[PDB]
Amino acid sequence: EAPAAVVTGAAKRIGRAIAVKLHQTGYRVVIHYHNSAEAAVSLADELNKERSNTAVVCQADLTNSNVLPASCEEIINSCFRAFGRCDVLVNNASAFYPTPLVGKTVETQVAELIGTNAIAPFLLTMSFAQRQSNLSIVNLCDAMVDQPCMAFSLYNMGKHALVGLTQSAALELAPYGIRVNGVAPGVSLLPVAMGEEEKDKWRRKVPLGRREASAEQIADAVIFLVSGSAQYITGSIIKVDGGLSLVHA
Amino acid sequence: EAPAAVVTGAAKRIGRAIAVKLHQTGYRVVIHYHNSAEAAVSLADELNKERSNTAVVCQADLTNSNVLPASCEEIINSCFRAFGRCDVLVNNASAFYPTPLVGKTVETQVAELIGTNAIAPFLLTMSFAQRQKSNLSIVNLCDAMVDQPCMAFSLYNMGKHALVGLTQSAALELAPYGIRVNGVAPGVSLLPVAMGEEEKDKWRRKVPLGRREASAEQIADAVIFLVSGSAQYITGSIIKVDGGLSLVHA
Amino acid sequence: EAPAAVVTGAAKRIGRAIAVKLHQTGYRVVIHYHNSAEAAVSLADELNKERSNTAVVCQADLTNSNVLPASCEEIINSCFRAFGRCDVLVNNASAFYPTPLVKTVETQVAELIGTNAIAPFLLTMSFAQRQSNLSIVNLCDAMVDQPCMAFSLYNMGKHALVGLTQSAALELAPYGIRVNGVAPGVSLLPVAMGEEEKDKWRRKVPLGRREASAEQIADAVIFLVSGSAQYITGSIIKVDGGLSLVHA
Amino acid sequence: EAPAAVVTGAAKRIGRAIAVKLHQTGYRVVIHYHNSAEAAVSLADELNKERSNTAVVCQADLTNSNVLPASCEEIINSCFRAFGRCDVLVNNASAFYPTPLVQGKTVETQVAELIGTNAIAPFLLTMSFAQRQSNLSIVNLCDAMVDQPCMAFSLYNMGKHALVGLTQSAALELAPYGIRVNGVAPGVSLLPVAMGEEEKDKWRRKVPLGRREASAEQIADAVIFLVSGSAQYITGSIIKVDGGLSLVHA
Ligand SMILES: NC(=O)C1=CN([C@@H]2O[C@H](COP(=O)(O)OP(=O)(O)OC[C@H]3O[C@@H](n4cnc5c(N)ncnc54)[C@H](OP(=O)(O)O)[C@@H]3O)[C@@H](O)[C@H]2O)C=CC1
Ligand SMILES: NC(=O)C1=CN([C@@H]2O[C@H](COP(=O)(O)OP(=O)(O)OC[C@H]3O[C@@H](n4cnc5c(N)ncnc54)[C@H](OP(=O)(O)O)[C@@H]3O)[C@@H](O)[C@H]2O)C=CC1
Ligand SMILES: NC(=O)C1=CN([C@@H]2O[C@H](COP(=O)(O)OP(=O)(O)OC[C@H]3O[C@@H](n4cnc5c(N)ncnc54)[C@H](OP(=O)(O)O)[C@@H]3O)[C@@H](O)[C@H]2O)C=CC1
Ligand SMILES: NC(=O)C1=CN([C@@H]2O[C@H](COP(=O)(O)OP(=O)(O)OC[C@H]3O[C@@H](n4cnc5c(N)ncnc54)[C@H](OP(=O)(O)O)[C@@H]3O)[C@@H](O)[C@H]2O)C=CC1
Ligand SMILES: COc1ccc2c(c1)N1C(=NC(N)=NC1(C)C)N2
Ligand SMILES: COc1ccc2c(c1)N1C(=NC(N)=NC1(C)C)N2
Ligand SMILES: COc1ccc2c(c1)N1C(=NC(N)=NC1(C)C)N2
Repeated sequence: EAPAAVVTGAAKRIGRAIAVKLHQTGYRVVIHYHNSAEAAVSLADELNKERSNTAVVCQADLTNSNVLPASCEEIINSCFRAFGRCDVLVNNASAFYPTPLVGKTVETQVAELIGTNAIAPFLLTMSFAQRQSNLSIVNLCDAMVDQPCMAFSLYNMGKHALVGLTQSAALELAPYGIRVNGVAPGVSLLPVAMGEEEKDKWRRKVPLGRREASAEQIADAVIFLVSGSAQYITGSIIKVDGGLSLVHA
Repeated sequence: EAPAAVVTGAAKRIGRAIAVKLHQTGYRVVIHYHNSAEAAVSLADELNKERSNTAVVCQADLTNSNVLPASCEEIINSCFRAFGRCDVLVNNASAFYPTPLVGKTVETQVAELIGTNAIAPFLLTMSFAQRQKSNLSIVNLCDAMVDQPCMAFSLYNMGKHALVGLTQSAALELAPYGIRVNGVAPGVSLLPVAMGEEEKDKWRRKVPLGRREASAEQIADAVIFLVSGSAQYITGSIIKVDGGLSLVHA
Repeated sequence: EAPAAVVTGAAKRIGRAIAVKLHQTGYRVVIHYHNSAEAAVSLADELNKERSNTAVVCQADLTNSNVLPASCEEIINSCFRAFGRCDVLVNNASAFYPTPLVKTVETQVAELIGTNAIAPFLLTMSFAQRQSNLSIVNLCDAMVDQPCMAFSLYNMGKHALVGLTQSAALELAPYGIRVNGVAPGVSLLPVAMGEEEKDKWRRKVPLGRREASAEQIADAVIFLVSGSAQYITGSIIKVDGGLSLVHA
Repeated sequence: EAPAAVVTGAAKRIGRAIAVKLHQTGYRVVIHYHNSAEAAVSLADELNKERSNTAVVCQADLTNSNVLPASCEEIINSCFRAFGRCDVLVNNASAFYPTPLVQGKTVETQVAELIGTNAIAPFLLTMSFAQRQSNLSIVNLCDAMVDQPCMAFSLYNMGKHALVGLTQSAALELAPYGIRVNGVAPGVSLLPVAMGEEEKDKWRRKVPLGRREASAEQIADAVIFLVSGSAQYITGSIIKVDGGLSLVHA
């Protein structure tokens, strides 16, 4: 049988490109989504049209709460229900917005930003490992976490925690043959709600080509990490940032 | 008048040594505690014998919940109510125990390890900065071994990495207000008193510099430096106080 | 027609695996050697038999000296001469031995800083000067921050190479030249070291209690040079099976 | 008696500030210099006038060459000759200039000066200080911006990265001897004498904490901390003193 992968937040943008690319490599895919039901189901349709019965969707809020462990278990369970196995987990879903230190409550900001970026990854990792060829997890990190955006403390804390998870799970799961690695974009597909001038400000900072990464360029590093060419790599985070993190103020 | 500092988890061990050294330096202190009321009050009584009206206690759970923000606001408020100002915040309180990937529920483990080590620090930092109305700083107790973690301590390790991110993010964001934000990262310091000496020795033997753990006071010394006038240009820095432990390969 | 790569210290071990894998991916290659002529020629023969006139050999000492500049120019030149282009430079060659704080010291600097850092820097200069998917790959070390006792100079050289990786990535990005690193933990162990000492290292590795093969190291090199890494520069990929995550 | 320190490149700027602060703390000092003979002697004159027979000068080129080991040995010997002991080594001297990759001095000279002053001389001086052997320590002057370097400064960047490696490797290997090895990493401190005010202000405006460069004294304060008994458990640590500069994205 073909191996199977879960990609969180896979209806759009980078998560979609990862799902597409995994599928093109031979994987059956679980397309996790939160709000993007139309685009989720649309992507599965496209993949299934190419090879029947190779894509399912699975809906879940990855906000932190007392029921997040059950939702994460359910995402993994979905892969086993549809495909009888789960070889690859891609932790891609992410909330991203400012939380200044000085209309959501602070408790909601914490639950969303830390839940999606860190807690849900951890719980999905636990469920993935409990339910267990070439098994591996890839976490979508952030190349700029040590030169953060102003007023993004909770997002930055989340992505730092995700680095911690990447290392800790790599150490602990290596005895089970499960590798755990990260891919750290710099600027890739820029937000929908961002203006053109602000987009171009960011592009101009990238040494390699003065432009953002394509979604596909990020996916390429994910593909490498899950491949048979990365069988001795665990606990590594690959920056895919065109040099951006090298540039001083 | 005299500056004031809040120290979380200050009843015992490292937090205690930090509160004492701040007080000896001339600070009035809030001693935050969770369970150790008797130790907290004993310390407050000792410090107040040294100088009257210079130390208060403040009880709070720092586990993540819907009431954590209000708790953190109250902790900061307690310093203002007692001393009329809050110059220094030391994020010291920390939960620490294994959370294997493969008798608390997992959601409890999350709330306690991420709440104490990361979220409560964030919410304390927010309340600290919001309430500012000379030499303001925050010091976060980090962990020098976070890139070489103990097996099965993922949630602990996640919380302490998050604390690094908070240190950096808040240093950048609070710099325009003149508030510095730094960390101190112990390697092996005070081990649990009930841990067998033969187990304590396994750790001590790994430390290059003197084959011994840091005392609480040695950790406090770095905190004192960071809050001092000798560190007025330092922000976003994390000082390892680890006797070279983090340099030793497997 | 086909792209061309220089690999330093390519006659044996990791550099040979890198050369072969590059060849099999369809590069023409320059096999650089210092002492290992026989091995270099043997490799070139094996490759040429596969695809005619696609591998050449190049001698140079990479010890630092007043002639290192010219040596490095020569290595790059020989690629332009054999193949009319030079698409990839792999800085693999390297010296390794203890230099206790408590060979003259200056020979040790020239070997340990020269081969590990200064020659990569001079080769990088000649590579860029003489300029598609152009990239440079430097062989770093995953254990730089938890170093072996009494290996100061070696560790200095490998830290310098990290610095070169970053600095050259920034400076050459304008020319579309990518600059990246691959950092082995324990791979092929030194021929010299005890078999008992070897197993002591194997046992520390989380992923499989074993060293990386040379080919696993090359696999990462191949990724970085490929079209699949066209946005990657200034990145160092550890290939260490988790070794650097293990505490004392 | 009083302890003694060697400070390299101590005639002016940050190195003088370190030698001055060490002297005020009660150290005897060797003022190493290369070209700045007048300024070095002037400083030793000031310090001797404060306390007689507490300061000497010592000339040496720290460019790499076959005699650099002897020059480094002689620097350390000068301290023992003058004061009968050597307790602290501060590796401060540094060459700094562009070395573009795509393109005065021959490249071989650039390598000698930039790698020699920033890394090889620190290594040889460390070797001599340890071999020649309380509170012994070495403090290396590093650079907070080594991971976000200036364009066209490969060789300088290489040398400062090697100096981090030295700090770590030496801390590990010398810990059994009770010698601590740490670093201080400025971001922008005293700007070059040659830089125009306009360009200086461009750098100043990037610093979060105050939009100004560090004073030489602020850099010295962190050095003083690392050598002090307040840092007795610290080895292998590099303290950034950069007002948050390294946290600022492009
Ligand atoms: N794009 C870039 O430049 C950079 C991206 N990255 C990282 O790469 C990854 C992919 O980036 P990108 O595609 O831009 O990400 P997006 O910002 O587009 O978010 C990805 C998906 O996350 C899902 N998500 C958000 N909140 C929740 C929630 N509460 N519960 C469940 N799912 C949720 C959304 O699902 P739905 O739409 O179904 O609601 C969304 O489509 C992320 O981890 C990001 O942090 C890092 C650095 C730079
Ligand atoms: N000791 C060491 O070797 C090392 C320590 N560190 C860090 O240094 C700091 C101090 O270390 P140490 O003194 O050993 O810490 P402890 O493990 O002794 O914990 C300090 C205090 O944290 C408080 N705390 C625990 N859980 C909670 C909670 N849910 N709510 C509120 N407070 C809570 C406790 O207060 P109470 O007693 O009142 O309940 C406790 O006394 C910590 O941040 C730790 O992670 C880092 C690396 C190593
Ligand atoms: N193997 C491992 O476990 C690890 C490897 N690495 C790095 O990986 C790379 C490859 O490692 P490995 O294959 O073990 O390396 P080796 O130690 O086998 O050296 C590789 C080649 O370097 C060449 N070389 C040595 N000194 C000189 C010199 N003065 N002038 C010119 N060439 C010279 C030699 O070529 P010749 O034979 O022609 O004389 C030699 O075959 C190195 O950069 C190394 O530091 C890093 C960490 C661990
Ligand atoms: N100032 C800043 O903004 C920053 C400084 N730093 C580091 O802090 C330290 C102090 O900086 P700063 O005071 O500006 O340093 P300077 O640039 O002023 O140089 C210090 C001394 O280095 C000596 N020196 C230079 N070349 C040689 C050589 N070949 N042999 C021997 N000595 C030599 C010179 O001594 P002489 O005059 O006697 O010839 C000079 O006075 C340095 O290590 C530097 O790299 C790091 C980042 C920023
Ligand atoms: C300012 O450019 C960035 C910079 C960093 C980014 C980022 C965008 N993203 C990040 N995560 C998520 N989830 N979405 C977006 C908003 C696209 N990280
Ligand atoms: C195994 O020795 C360590 C190693 C790391 C430690 C640690 C103890 N501690 C940590 N945090 C907290 N809160 N308490 C204790 C148990 C003292 N980190
Ligand atoms: C441009 O600001 C910097 C930034 C980094 C600097 C630096 C100056 N210096 C450095 N080293 C030496 N030796 N002198 C000077 C030129 C003052 N590092």
